[PDB]
Amino acid sequence: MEQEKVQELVSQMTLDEKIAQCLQLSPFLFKGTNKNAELTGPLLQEMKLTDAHTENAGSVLGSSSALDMIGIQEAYLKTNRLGIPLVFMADVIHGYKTVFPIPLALGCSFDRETVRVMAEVSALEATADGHHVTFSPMLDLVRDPRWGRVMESTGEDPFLNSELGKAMVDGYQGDASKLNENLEQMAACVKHFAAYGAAEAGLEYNTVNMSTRELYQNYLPAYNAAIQAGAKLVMTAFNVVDGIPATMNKWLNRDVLRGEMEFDGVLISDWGAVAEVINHGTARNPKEAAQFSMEAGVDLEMMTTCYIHELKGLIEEGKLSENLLDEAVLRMLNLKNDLGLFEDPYRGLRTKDILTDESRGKARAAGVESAVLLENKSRLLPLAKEAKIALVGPLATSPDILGGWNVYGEEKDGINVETGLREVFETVEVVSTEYTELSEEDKVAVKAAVQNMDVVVLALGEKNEWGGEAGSLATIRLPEAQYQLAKFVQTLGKPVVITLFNGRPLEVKELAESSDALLELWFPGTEAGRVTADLLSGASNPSGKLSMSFPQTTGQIPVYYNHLRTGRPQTPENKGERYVSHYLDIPNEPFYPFGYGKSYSEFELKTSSLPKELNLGESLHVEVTIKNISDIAGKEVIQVYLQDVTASISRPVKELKAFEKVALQAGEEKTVTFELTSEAFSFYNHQLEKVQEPGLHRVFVGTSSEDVDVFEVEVGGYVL
Amino acid sequence: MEQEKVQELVSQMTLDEKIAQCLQLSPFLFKGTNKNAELTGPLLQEMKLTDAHTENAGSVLGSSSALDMIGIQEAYLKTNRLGIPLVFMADVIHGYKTVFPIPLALGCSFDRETVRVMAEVSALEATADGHHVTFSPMLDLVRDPRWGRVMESTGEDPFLNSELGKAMVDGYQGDASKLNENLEQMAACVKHFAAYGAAEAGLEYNTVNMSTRELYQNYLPAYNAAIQAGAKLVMTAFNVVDGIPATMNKWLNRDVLRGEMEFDGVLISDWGAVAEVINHGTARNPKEAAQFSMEAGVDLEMMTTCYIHELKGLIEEGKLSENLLDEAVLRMLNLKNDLGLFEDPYRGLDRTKDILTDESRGKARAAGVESAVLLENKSRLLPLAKEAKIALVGPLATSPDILGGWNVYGEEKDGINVETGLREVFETVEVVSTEYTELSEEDKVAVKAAVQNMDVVVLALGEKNEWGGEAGSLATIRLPEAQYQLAKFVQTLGKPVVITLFNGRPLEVKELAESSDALLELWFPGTEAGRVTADLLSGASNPSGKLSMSFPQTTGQIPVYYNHLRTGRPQTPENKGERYVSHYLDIPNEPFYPFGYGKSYSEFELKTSSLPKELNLGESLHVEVTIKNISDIAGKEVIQVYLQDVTASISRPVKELKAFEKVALQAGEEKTVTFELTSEAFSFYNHQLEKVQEPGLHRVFVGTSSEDVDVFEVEVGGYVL
Ligand SMILES: OC[C@H]1O[C@@H](O)[C@H](O)[C@@H](O)[C@@H]1O
Ligand SMILES: OC[C@H]1O[C@@H](O)[C@H](O)[C@@H](O)[C@@H]1O
Ligand SMILES: OC[C@H]1O[C@@H](O)[C@H](O)[C@@H](O)[C@@H]1O
Ligand SMILES: [Mg+2]
Ligand SMILES: [Mg+2]
Repeated sequence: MEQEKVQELVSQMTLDEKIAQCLQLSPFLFKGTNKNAELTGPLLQEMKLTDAHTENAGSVLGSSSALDMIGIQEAYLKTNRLGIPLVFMADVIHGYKTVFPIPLALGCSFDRETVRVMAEVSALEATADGHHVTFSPMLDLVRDPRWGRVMESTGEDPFLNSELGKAMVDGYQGDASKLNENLEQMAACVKHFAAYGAAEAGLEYNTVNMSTRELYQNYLPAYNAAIQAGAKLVMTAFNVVDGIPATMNKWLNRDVLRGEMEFDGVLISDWGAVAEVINHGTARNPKEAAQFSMEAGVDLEMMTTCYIHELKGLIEEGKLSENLLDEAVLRMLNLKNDLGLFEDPYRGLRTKDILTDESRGKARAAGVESAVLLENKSRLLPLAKEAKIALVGPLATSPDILGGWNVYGEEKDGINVETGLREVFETVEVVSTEYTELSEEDKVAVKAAVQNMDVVVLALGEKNEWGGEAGSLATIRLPEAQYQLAKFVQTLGKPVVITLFNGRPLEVKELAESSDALLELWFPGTEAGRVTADLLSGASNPSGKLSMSFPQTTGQIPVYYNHLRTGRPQTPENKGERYVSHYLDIPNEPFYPFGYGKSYSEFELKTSSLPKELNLGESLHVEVTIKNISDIAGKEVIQVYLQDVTASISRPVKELKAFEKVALQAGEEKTVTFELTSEAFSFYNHQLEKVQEPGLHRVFVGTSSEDVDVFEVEVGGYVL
Repeated sequence: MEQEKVQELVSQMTLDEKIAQCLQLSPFLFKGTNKNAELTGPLLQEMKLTDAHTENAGSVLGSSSALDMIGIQEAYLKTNRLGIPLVFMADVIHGYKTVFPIPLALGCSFDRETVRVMAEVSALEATADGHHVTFSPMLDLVRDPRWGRVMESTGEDPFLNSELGKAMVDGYQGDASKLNENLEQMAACVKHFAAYGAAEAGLEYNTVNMSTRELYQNYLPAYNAAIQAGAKLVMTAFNVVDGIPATMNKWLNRDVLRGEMEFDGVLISDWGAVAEVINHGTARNPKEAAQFSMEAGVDLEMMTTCYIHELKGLIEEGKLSENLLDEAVLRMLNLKNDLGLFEDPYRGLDRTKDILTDESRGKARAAGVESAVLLENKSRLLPLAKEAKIALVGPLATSPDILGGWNVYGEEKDGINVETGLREVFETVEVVSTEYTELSEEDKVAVKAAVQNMDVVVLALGEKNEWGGEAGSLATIRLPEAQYQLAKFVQTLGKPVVITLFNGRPLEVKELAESSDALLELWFPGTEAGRVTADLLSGASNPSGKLSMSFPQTTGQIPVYYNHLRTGRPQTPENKGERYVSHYLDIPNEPFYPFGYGKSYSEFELKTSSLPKELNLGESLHVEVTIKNISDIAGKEVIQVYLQDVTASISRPVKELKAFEKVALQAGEEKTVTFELTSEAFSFYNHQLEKVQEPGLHRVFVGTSSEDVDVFEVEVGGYVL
């Protein structure tokens, strides 16, 4: 419908209707719900909610199905005074029913299109089940793998996360101006604003602190790219940002989000994050929490009642302008409009779209794009279809391969490693073991299965509940039984491939040392076993690269490729000296660096002549010719980094600024060109200006952060 | 001499002498030294230095003795156009020749007098050997025990570090206006400005980053307290502060240090820190390093030559005002003047008499017994009867490496090891010494034999000092693994076990506490370690130290500290076991041992007098504490008072230490102490960098650690005093 009819709706709304429009609730607090009606009475009492509240609530979160939504919406509209329909939101994080690889794994794809297709298939399926908005992408920069939520990020690089973030928004929303028409597309909600992934010591919900310059330089960019790409909503974060809970942080949400980033959509609190400003000790009670959160431009409170119980009194007492509320309601109604709910409150409600063969194939291709081959000694992999396999370990038969933040996908639809492998390989013998134990009986069985076979596939992993939200690990290791199992299997004299399943970087040196190959599958989602089989057999050729550094040990954290030089860099020419930046007990380098990944193919790259000089404001075009010098078809991820050698601020040794995954047949050669605009050469200075300084830059072209050729360019002269 | 002549001296110096005055060199680069003269020619040449340079250099660091100094100063004065003497600086960090406990152990003393005595003794001995300045106190807040340099700090509390830092300055300098009169006193140099201990991942020299509010709230106070207490010098830090190396950080050094902190003394670069801004990538060459460093107000370049090879060109070309140079030189000459070096360039110099005396040694012992921390003592194993038969086993049994890191002048041959220490007090001791990093089958047979005979094991475990200090970073804060196996083995021998731990950082000690009956943390006590150990074990001294740094559950809990924020989902005893709260799946949130924790052989009872329920803004809270030793044994308790601001415009720490006093109490004896928490103690830096006091609720915690406390509420409001 048209904007004046919206604007009118705000004017026609009572104060209480407006307040309640600023409330989001779980599906089973509404009448009409097809599930959990036995939780409804106790919780409605606990939250002190009325029919008046629930009949005028803005939004539902976490409906279980199309029937739940239809049911809640049909009933809500029966008794809603103005017929303002409900907006329905869900966690569609890396798939709805067809589960794709976890987002950290998607990061390792280095493949924008894989990311977009994931998001599109997710939207197609979720819209089919009645949801209007997904709480995705998660755009928190992560340098600390203790934190469970690293599984949700695409890793430690702001540029990669910004690029994959846009791919996700594009995937979920298509053309955002047509969301009222493209009812297979849905609204994306960027989270968590801001800097949540810098949680101190990897401890969930823990303190975050960085200078404002680092916030802008490294922590803000991906949120901003997703916003500029059209993301419809933003969610606040649980953490303090410079002492102040993001949720009630006026500078962050008014000056930065709405001011500088020009975001004019709905800001939704994370779960109870409004009431929780009370725990953080920046509000004395719900009245202050509501006041401060509303001043900050938080439009929709998720599952708490500070607003519904306090906004009226604050407005009536003059402590809070009713203009702020009206602005909030307006943003709510606009989102409903943009979604086309005023014409179809059921947004086209499609079962035939859910869990298709086509989608499953796509999730599988996503899996094979995302896995990272870390070791492959003496060409153990790929295996011949007739290698006799002993498949052992806790991930041999576990159905837990879909990953964390899988709210809707079902393990019964998933394909386990045993099933995947039996499809491909004639002889497979399987000994399954527990996640956290290694019994004598186990060892006897393993020995018996390995004696018979020619290769061990040693499938190790985390349970997914050891990560995700409030899944913090102080020590980033598998249970010790898994390392002992790898130590044991290794003594059996047969070649060993470790298929690792997990949601975070782990200490994997003892795994790499005890095996001939190491394949990092993360959690591939619904087609895990097949993803695994194809890669093992060579039907697919591994092509993923690490989007997050694998530390030598827990105590190296944080370690990350784009680091400062320090005043005493360890060089190769001073290594061994005492007074340089180093540790007594481990290398400075991570066990595996950012951008690292092996292939069954072999490539060579060639960078065309670059200019020696460039003007300020001018783009650097980088041309790369790549050839597959092997007999095997494969993909390579070309990466381009830049360093600013000297600057008014100490600048990272390398920053990723472009990348492209290139598919190549045997013998085949392609050419790609990259534009590094002058923005790539820019940075925030001590005064928070985005600036470009004349001076020397190094450009690195290669296939990891360490496998690169270096070139120099002098920037100066005039500005374009 | 008169300010007026100092002034004149500046007008009378050439440009080249003015520049050289801002250079600091090792002794063996000067004519007249009596050690290492064979390094002089190669190094003078590598640094491109000339007679003109060295003959006019401002300063020496690291002279080896009184004779070194006298030789060098004699030669320099003979050839120096205007007779401007050298100022001689050294690292006198926790003692000169009488080695005292490492500063982290001194922090555990929670004892201001102990710290001042340490410094006074240090100053006595060092002035005796010709040194004018000490590069001490080290006032870097630490939360990361991976970092080697935690040994040099007094811990994770800004208030403790501020208090003790003042005590150090007082001890070294006494009356800072009389340093030209009191020649057994010396100039202190606060370091490292600023925030160097926050190095990322405990990696040496590594990136530091925090919001400016946190800089002010937690990282700056101790530097400021020492400066306000009259520290004569300040040294820059190696790290970036908000992206910019501290040494060329104009805001940090001109605006904060000289502006807000009113510091008008000599600002000395850390070692090579001026040239190293080039490595940090904020200066293209020595010319830029020198310019940016002089703009930032660095007066004295330690052992690099940017200023020396570049200041002239910068000044000549108009890139840099000569007035800055004049200002730097004036501060250099003022310091020399304050040290009385224009009247007496040899600063009172035969004083061997004063070095390593018996009285000083007792002082260091007392410091050691003040600083050790008793962590476990199950069923009163300690103190031991003098007739107890002791199996003394481990790498610290006989190691002479007990003086600690940052001991540049102390000699292990004067130190007392644990064996010698114990043989003085206990009649029966059998000793099985083992290596730091190994445990052989042969060792185990030998340990088994010694333990079967004796009544108790004194299992002495520890770090080499080289595993800490500068560029001694450990990713994993653990002893070598052989030592944990030795503890584990020894526990199976059926006899009671005390572990005497010697180290320079918090370590993972849960396996040590679990494998023994008592655990005594000695850190590195210094020259008298053996005796410090014996007196505490035997009960001639009663342990009384408290932890000034949290001991983590495991390496990956780092950073963990008592003065932490609540978060939005604090783990409470009511929500325990719930999934969605701030917690780890694999460890507790609490450190294994918390700040302010320490056991005693005595036992104490505290009661806080009634506190007002309400307070005006600007008003002090007087806190009166009656403490009673209720046991038969004489001892000290450390009373501790913390404050929390329950609600504020910034999320505030759940607790902050605001006062403390160590109280000596004879058996049965009772005392009353009172503390004033001024309104500054209720104040904090707000998002706009204002120090503010906000009306509202506080909690006051009175007790004997950060966790053993009674809690009281006070409402602040109304009007302002
Ligand atoms: O599921 C609702 C929301 O729950 C919160 O606890 C998480 O922080 C969000 O990422 C999530 O979207
Ligand atoms: O030195 C760089 C600095 O610039 C100053 O102008 C600001 O106050 C600081 O907060 C920032 O860290
Ligand atoms: O000895 C001169 C100086 O050496 C530097 O490496 C240290 O950082 C200082 O703390 C010390 O004072
Ligand atoms: Mg530059
Ligand atoms: Mg308050």
